[PDB]
Parts: sequence; C-alpha cells; structure tokens
Amino acid sequence: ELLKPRTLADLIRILHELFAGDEVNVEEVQAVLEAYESNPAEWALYAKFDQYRYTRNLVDQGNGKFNLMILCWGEGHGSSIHDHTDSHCFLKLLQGNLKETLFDWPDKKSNEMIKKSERTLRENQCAYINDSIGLHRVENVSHTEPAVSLHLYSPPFDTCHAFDQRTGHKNKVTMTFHSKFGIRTP
Ligand SMILES: [Fe+3]
Repeated sequence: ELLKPRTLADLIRILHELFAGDEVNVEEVQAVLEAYESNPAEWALYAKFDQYRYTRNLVDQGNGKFNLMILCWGEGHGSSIHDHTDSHCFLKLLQGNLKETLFDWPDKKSNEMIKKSERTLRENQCAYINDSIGLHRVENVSHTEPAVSLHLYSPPFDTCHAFDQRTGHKNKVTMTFHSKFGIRTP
C-alpha cells in the first residue's frame, strides 16, 4: 500500500520500507518519489551549493540499501556523461529544471558519442536511469535559476565512469560528498 509521502522524512521512512527486501520495484519507487511535493524548508539543510560545480549532499544511507542525496546545481553547472555502476538511479527535481541527455554505450572503436535524445526535467518530476537503458549527462542550463535534485541509487556506489564525448573513452571517477547529514565534509 503506497501512500503519499507527507514530508521528506516521511518519504525516507517509506523508502526504507520499499528497500526492506533484496529487489527493487522501480515503478513503485518512482511513483512515491514523484508523489512527494518538494518542500524547500524540509531540505534546506542539505542544499549546500559550491560556486564552481554541482555538489552532492548525502541525506540518508538507506540502512545500506541505497544512497539518498541532494545535488545542488549552480547556474550552468552540469555533469559528465556517466554510467551508474550497475545500480538503479532515480532523479527527482526539487527546484528548477535540468536537461537530461541520453547516450548509448560506446563501441570499442573511438568515435564521437552522439546523443540519442534529450529532455527537460521539471520541478517535482522523477526520472529513472540504469546502465541497461544507457548513459546520460545532467545539466542545469539556466542562467538565472539554481537547481536542486534528489537522487536515489541502489545499491549505493562510490565510483562510476565519465565518458569523453569525442571518443567514448571512459575513466573511473570517485564520487565525493560535499556534506553528509547536513555537515560539511571536506
Ligand atoms: Fe546520472
């Protein structure tokens, strides 16, 4: 029985129920994330921006089943083209808009990675990606509005690959947290 999360804390409690077992009902997780109506006062603690690039702010560790984090995207900040390390990845907009560009996995031959599609993710919409679907880039293309998104990854992962758009070549990158549970973590 999926109920509407009344608050961020209620959402977290519901997520612990949805991840109590060993598998993931993607459609139910996405539905509950979509149904949470972003309330800025509930997540202000985690919305810690950096001037130069987007930040990752850990909210909950899901009793080991998932990482739940808030990403804070300054104007013009964006990600690499990246994978998700054999994990489910849900992305819900809490504030602003983000452009998501999808790419196929590269072949062995060095070639330009050509986007397969793009879409604008708007406030409160929850999207989903996994390595079977493909790779993506996420960007705040706004000149005037910072964006904030809520991301859930299951299982949690500390590393992933960035792909060079000119060649498809990949490099391993380690995820760094700007803060954890509201506390800045150098
Ligand atoms: Fe991603």
